[PDB]
Amino acid sequence: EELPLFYTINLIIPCLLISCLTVLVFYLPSECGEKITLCISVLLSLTVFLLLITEIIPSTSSVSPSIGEYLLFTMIFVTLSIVITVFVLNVHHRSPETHTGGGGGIDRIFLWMFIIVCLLGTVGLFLPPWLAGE
Repeated sequence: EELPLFYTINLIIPCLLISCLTVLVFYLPSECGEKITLCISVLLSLTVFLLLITEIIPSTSSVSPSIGEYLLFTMIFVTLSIVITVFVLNVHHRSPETHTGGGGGIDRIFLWMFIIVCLLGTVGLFLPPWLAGE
């Protein structure tokens, strides 16, 4: 009763700032400790925007919240991401197929994925008419 399309515009704005942010430090990591620095940064914002939503009270029902499904999906996604991204970069025991000539387009494709889920995920969640059935 007060969460129009705008709610998505205000949630998508930060979704990118926090997304690209993580990729930034991963692109040009000056210090080896910058990793943890970014992790804590996202937490502050995540907890900052979170409380805000609890102030407007978008849903005062018993259970089954509104954004509760979104904030959870993102937190869960970004979570497993930092886990795999850390391992994949921690060591490479196995490979997809290539062996020689590596380490060049992994950076460009890396950030390309984070943004690929941000848009795709958002759209797919909206469940448009063009992708509804026909």
